Amino acid sequence: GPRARDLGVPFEGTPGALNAITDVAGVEVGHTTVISGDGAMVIGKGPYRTGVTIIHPLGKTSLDGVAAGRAVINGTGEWTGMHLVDEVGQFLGPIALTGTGNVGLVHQSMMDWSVGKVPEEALFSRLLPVVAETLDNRLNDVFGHGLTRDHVFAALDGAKGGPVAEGNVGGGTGMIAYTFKGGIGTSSRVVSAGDTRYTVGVLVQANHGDRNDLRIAGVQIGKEIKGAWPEVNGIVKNALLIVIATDAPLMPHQLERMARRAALGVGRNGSTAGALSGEFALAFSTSHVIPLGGKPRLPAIINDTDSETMNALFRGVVQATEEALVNQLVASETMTGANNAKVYGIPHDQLARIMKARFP
Amino acid sequence: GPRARDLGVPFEGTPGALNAITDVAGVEVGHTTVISGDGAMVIGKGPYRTGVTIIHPLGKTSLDGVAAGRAVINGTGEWTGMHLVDEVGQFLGPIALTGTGNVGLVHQSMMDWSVGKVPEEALFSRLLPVVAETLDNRLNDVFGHGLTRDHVFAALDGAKGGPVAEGNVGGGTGMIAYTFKGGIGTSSRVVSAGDTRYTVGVLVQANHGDRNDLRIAGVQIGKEIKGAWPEVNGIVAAKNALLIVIATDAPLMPHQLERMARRAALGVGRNGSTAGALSGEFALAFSTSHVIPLGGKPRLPAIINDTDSETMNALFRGVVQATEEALVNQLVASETMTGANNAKVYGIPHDQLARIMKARFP
Amino acid sequence: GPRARDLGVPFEGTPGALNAITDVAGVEVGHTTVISGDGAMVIGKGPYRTGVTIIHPLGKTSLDGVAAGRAVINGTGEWTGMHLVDEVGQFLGPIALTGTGNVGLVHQSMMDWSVGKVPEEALFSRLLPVVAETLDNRLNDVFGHGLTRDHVFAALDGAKGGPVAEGNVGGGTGMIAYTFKGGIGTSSRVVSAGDTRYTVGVLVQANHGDRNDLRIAGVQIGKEIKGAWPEVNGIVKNALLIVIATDAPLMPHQLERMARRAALGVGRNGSTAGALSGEFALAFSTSHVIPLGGKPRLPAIINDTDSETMNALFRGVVQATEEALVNQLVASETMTGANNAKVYGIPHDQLARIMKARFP
Amino acid sequence: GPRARDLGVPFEGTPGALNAITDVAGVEVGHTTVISGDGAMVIGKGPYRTGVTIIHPLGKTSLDGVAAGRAVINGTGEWTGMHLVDEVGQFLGPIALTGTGNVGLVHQSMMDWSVGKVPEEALFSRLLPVVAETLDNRLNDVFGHGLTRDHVFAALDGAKGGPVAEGNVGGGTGMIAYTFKGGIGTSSRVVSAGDTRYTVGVLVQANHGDRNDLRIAGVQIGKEIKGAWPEVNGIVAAGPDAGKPQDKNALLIVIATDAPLMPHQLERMARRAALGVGRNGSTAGALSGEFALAFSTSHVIPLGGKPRLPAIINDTDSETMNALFRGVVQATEEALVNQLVASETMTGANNAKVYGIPHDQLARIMKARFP
Repeated sequence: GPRARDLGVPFEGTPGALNAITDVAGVEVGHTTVISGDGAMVIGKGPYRTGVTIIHPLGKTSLDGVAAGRAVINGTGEWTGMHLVDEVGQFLGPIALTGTGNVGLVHQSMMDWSVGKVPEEALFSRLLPVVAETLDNRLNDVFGHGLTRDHVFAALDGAKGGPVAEGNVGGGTGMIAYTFKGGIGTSSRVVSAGDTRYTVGVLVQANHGDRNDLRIAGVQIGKEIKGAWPEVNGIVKNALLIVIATDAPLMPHQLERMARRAALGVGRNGSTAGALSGEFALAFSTSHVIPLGGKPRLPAIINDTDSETMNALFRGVVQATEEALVNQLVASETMTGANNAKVYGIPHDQLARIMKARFP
Repeated sequence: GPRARDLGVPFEGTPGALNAITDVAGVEVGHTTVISGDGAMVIGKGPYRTGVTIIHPLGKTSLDGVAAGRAVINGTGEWTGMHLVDEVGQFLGPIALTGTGNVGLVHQSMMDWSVGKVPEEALFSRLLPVVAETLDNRLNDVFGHGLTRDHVFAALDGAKGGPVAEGNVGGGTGMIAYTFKGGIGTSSRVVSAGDTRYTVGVLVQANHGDRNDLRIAGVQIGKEIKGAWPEVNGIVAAKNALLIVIATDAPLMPHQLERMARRAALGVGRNGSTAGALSGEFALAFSTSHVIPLGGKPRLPAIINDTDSETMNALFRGVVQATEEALVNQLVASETMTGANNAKVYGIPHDQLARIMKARFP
Repeated sequence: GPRARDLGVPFEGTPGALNAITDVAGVEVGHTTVISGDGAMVIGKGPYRTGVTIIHPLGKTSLDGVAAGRAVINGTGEWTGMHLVDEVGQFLGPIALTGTGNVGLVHQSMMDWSVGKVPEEALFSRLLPVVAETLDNRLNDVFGHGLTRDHVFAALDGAKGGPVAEGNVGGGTGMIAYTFKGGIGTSSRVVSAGDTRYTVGVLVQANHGDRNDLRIAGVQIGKEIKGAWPEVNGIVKNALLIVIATDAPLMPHQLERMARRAALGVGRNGSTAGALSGEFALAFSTSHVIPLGGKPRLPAIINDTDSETMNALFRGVVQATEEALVNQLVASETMTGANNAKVYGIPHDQLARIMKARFP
Repeated sequence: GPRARDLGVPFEGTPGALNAITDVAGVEVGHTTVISGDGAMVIGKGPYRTGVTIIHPLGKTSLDGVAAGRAVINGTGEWTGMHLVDEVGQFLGPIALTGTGNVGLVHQSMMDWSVGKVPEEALFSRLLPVVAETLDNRLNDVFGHGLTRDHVFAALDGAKGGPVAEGNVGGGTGMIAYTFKGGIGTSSRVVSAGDTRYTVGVLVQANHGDRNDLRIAGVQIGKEIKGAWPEVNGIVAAGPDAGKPQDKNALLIVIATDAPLMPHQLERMARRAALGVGRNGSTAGALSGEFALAFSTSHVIPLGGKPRLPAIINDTDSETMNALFRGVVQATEEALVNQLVASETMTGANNAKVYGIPHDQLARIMKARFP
């Protein structure tokens, strides 16, 4: 299936080989996608359109922390482990992105997983799991306990590097973005900072925005698309989570700066951060790592005022965020869920047509 | 039993009638205390010394929000719902204080609790439960699922106004503070705010500090207390946190409540601790008069100027004093406990405490 | 003179009558523009291309505070009085926007201005002047004391409602934005919340961005424009200050939210916030006013979860910011300054031709 | 003159040799103290009781930045260069502490000083002077231009290592703390983490707090001290107006350490200052601008070069961090008391008189409490 560039959408910058967050070496991504039931929703009975996406910054067997920093665009949502990130500039264990109704279950499941996977002496370090959410309330039985501990273990255990599945998968399964089908998107940039190449990888769980605000490559596209409006039975709280990985050896305060750039990439695509739209970004470094109870490893150190290096990284965040958002839309297929609510994937043919008209 | 004042510990300011957070009208507190098993710990089998404490800002039947603001002393811990507080200056639903291992269970149970009670069209507002933790790792089987959904429902449904149980109860059950038994403490102040009085109520879940730093009424007391050192199976032995909840009936805006929360640190400072590297120390303040009807117009009965020192300083002083006293009240309320692996932590000795206070304050 | 709309640039939303920050009733703006000297720069002798811009939130005679909140995109710059805003949610007195070298002079001049102007009993309230800066280092003798107390007094006293002069004036005099001439820009939006209308006014002092990132109405325009690159002798640190005024009766924490929306408007126009780019936003309400030592006046109260109202206001900030930035570019004319550095105003004829091609 | 310890005030921890911020090697401190005029205040004519205190983190000739992080207890006040610190975790140039009325003058004067001392090609780095204030409004003609550029230059140029003058000097000259004479105080702690020793030095400009809240060594001492209330024209300030605690207070805390800390770790250091302040009883008034800035002298960033981080500390290394944190709390606590002891009775503008906390009484109280 084509991704955004393939359909003729131009973006600046050079992607990594996978054009995904896994272009940052050692990052692993796993999804569990829960799709079951059809028709009228009854709380506790589905239909279910939900899941969880796991990102292991250093791979699933790592006990070490990664340097990290975050930013908030609009904080009407949940992302656990963030007080820790703010305070000590690192987090341990994986990042879970899921649906709002699943947060508690995923949080406890991550602890349980640690008990069976992590040495008991290290369990102490597994007590502040990182779990974030967007709300799949149109397509999913949010309160209905559709996600199980086993689903979470499967995502934790199944995570891998290499190409990342996008669209209606994992935490993104039941999401809606720009009034089209929401979901998971990812992109990366390889940036040149003088004599060194660094990678910036971004994965988004997109559940935000309005059709009439959407811009793709600067084109206000909602009015240009014909049909594809959501339906109920056949008749015609937002959020966005942004995860940024880099192999640049950044300190925590520098990673906050990286996270703060995501908003500019979001800005490019037209949304204005709704009052109840939980829009968050978290950035981590895979080269600035903190062995559990050990000496932090900082291979090289970058000056914040080194604009050559920092600007290349910041530009990478903005570009990869912009593209990750479009990649999501293009990856996400039309879906009918709870109460026969139907949300369309942004139509490829119309998008390709629009890009040709605008960028011969 | 005696609280700190009853042992002759002096504090400044005028407490409310209950000297508890429930002196703020309409606030309800519930505990579920889970104490079971003895001897060697096996994960999933206890012993359990844990629980959950529930605070309903406007009572358990309220669907409305309260204006709120928070502060971090040291952020190595979890407190959910706080991004919401930072952003829109309010939170819906109860505050849950619990042990670290219980956070996810309590979070999901709070959502479940709303289901069937709250109108389906209002369920959306129940999706960001406020849950905070400290770690009961020495006395409790943290990962062992000792806390059940039913325990959480019981605290949510059982909460009430009036006197608040302190000590080894609810979320404070298995906690350790200043190397003595930790737990729940509470206090209040009625403050004279210019031409009006307001109540500031504070509840703490204390799992922080070192005996050698502890000051009570300014007295460095660790060295004055004889014995009472923690034991491992009856032999003297060779991650902390502190949660502070501030309620006030002052009609404060969210940014003003952040200021209130930031005062908690000064009260903590009076008692001598220095906020350890891994010590998750947080404060959350809410107003019970600045309320936000679900999907309606905020109700702000009166408005206060941040530069009104007469009014703000009285409230700020209230936070400091009530925090300071709530911490000492916790110590006094918490009794010696033996828990997992026969780990034993002593309640600060009342007889010794009284003797010291009498000696220092004739 | 033509503004961006007059050149055929499309924008969304409805501007107020003046399409300026002064569409918010009672707000006054004054500029002092200091242009003297030519040729080689010698510190203390010019040439000078600098100035100061004053914004009186409630007019120059007011001793009252306005509810306020700020946001930081990238904090490598100065903006005084902001600790006060963060703490008590208000500031007293005018906003001054100026060149980096003038901050201290402007700061003390604002205090001086209050002396005699303000009853001695109220002088306490004048001790935390709000002064912000961008760096006019290429066109101006920054350290050369080109701005005088008299210049500052003139701006304070000469400030007025009505049309706001844009371009190479006041604090924007010697600025450079997107590798074109920088300066002052302004725009406004009248926003609808049910039946209630509010105005959101924005004024920018723009000294940020690269030509190759610039996007006007989504068009990446730097590559489409021919010539107009900066020169020195005829041979071919940034910042952006955003001031947001609204007559919505917002509380301070809500105004922080408004300020955080500015970054999204900046994002639309393509920049990525350089490592040394001081990019800040300050938002204030002219209806939520705090009489000195009195009761705050809050005529109405808005629920943060009132999407209808808040989103209208948010959309307004984003739109007015986007347009203020383009208005700045269009209003700023080519200038030669210190060391014969020459910076071109973005070419009107080319911009119009490009906009006509893109938006028939 | 005696400092707090010499009056029998006990403190925990081990001070550096100087028990001052200059126990952190290379830190230099300079004061310019402006005291002139007596009697009725006329704006523009004095009397003046003001000044400026300069702290050069790496010495007056350094062009390099220090890693830094800040904390706000109550933000009703000014401290410039702090957006820079929050964003990039360092600041260049000196810290200046002064009276509120002098902020702009000092800010511009520091730039002017740079023009003199700094290579033209490095001037770009001197654009965000760090200037902080407390308000000397009871003893000083705040708006009256008492401070001159020459005063600032003298503090900048005169700054040095070694013993740091405390009390009514530099920025502290006209200040009032706990209803006694305010001013400059300093202390340090040498802390142990394994075989590693670090120094934490603290300097404060104190203009905060009320006598009724003051605790020294945990003793609530305001009621134990007899007399020494502030006076105006020869009588004790009393009545529904003149008899209430001062507002428009402030406290500036500067923390230096030679521990190689990253900026976010220095923010944590700065947040510890509040606990030290708390020990001494104050509750941060609504208009009390109370701020802390912490910097490292070992984690330095040469201008345009690579940051130098000679060692690295894990935030979760409780042994190391807790020693440093405890160091900040203790040094802050002691600096505040050292300030009170160093500041002598002063009469200033409008014949306002503020007493230094009485040494004889303090010593007697301490001797009774700690026999």
